[PDB]
Amino acid sequence: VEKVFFVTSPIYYVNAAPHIGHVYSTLITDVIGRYHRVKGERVFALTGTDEHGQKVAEAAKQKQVSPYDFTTAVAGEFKKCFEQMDYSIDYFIRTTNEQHKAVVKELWTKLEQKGDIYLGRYEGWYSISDESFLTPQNITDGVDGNPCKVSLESGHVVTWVSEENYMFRLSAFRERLLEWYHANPGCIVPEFRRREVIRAVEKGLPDLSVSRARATLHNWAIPVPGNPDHCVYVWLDALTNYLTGSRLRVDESGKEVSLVDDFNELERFPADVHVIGKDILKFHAIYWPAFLLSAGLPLPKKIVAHGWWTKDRKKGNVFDPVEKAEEFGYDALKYFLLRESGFSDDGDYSDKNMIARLNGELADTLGNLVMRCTSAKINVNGEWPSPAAYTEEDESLIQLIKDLPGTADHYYLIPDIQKAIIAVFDVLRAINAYVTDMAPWKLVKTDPERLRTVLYITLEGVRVTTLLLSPILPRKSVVIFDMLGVPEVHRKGIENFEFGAVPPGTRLGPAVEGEVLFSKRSTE
Ligand code: MET
Repeated sequence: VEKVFFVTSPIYYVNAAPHIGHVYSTLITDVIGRYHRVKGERVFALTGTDEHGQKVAEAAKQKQVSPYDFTTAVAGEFKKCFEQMDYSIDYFIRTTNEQHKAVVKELWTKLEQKGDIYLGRYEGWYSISDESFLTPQNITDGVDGNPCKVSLESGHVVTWVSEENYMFRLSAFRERLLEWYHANPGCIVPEFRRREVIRAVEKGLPDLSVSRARATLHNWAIPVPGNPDHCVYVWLDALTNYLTGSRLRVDESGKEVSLVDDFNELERFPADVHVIGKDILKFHAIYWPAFLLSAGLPLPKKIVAHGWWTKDRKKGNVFDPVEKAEEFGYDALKYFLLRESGFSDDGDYSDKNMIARLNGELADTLGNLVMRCTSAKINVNGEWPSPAAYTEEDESLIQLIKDLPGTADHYYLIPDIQKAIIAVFDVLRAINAYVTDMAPWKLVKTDPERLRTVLYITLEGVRVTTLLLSPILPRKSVVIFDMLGVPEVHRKGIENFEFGAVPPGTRLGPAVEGEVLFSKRSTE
């Protein structure tokens, strides 16, 4: 059924400035979003900041500033960061928003009315930096430089907690979560993280503390309805951002104008894809579903958990994203982060490797190809020629180009953006090979009729590969299409995934004396 494609990033704690990693998480959200928009679908990509809680309040206290002023200042830093990265996110949500607060209270009330929240105690370990309850099996010894306990997850300092808290009956949802994981084998990606979650829930689930004593949080939280002494767990608050996002009417400015009663009215909920980091799996794959199940809400379709940490600066080389983007280009940096990093994440992010892939792939494979097929030397009429008869070699390359969109489509749907990039560049490599074999520079004179067929296939290969690379290189793809002189209408739509969609006779865009699409960086 047609609904709005809803893709989300996590909302980041605002205890410290934005850094790489927030950027990576949001980039993944932005690319998935962008790709569905080139497919012609309706999209709503969501991002933002997690502003309540003990972690954030104690960061604000440690800088001698009011939480109100602090959450706002850092929230601003994130927005500026994401503006300057040239994303295309539809809305930036803050948990301090008053409509957000309303949704949390509605969601809470439903959980309670369902008979799934009881007054209890939590006596156990807690990681303030992760806002995470941990069992004794998940802690160990470590340093402050004093002897203390630390979380096995993150290595952050853990503390004992003994509070009367409101408890959520998570243990009641073990069997339904297990049905869900199995009946929908694609709900968690990558597959090995799906197996991790299933093992965790198979071992058993305790109930979860969903409130905290107000003293503990420095009164920087959403109050529990019907009990001002308590505050809603920062994570239940935080996870509710997705439901709140799905219910906000937003204007062209990006300001929210209205909170609708029923999520169905905007056709966004539930999320089609939640992009998260490996460090926040349990909240999304265990807790969030259980809350949704309790309240009677539809579950998300997919949670993709990438190989990075969502939130530790220390981690993995020192790497400012805006500084790099000015050093290497924004599109190029995004390409590199997406190409280099898989799910297990064994990535080499050195300037050596960054230069290798820029020079090698972007310049020599893609850049090269675009200049060859638009050169006054080769393309003397500066147009899309009409092709003659196709040789078997021609047809071998045409087939690859024809098959590319189906293959790239599947990868983006996984989603595995790395694999989709590899698939497109595999075709780009083939096109270069074809072009070397055919030596069109010689054909201009030898055989003009042959050059037409070869030039046409090259142009159409370059077009289609660029369409599929457009969620990754949004600014450069526009330049490419301008050089090829592709009409705007043909720059999106599944219709334009088809080989031959730009007709012969189309005129190439005008050249400039100085322009180069990707400039090779100093050899070091
Ligand atoms: C609902 S996603 C919340 C993520 C968490 N606040 C973090 O920054 O890691």
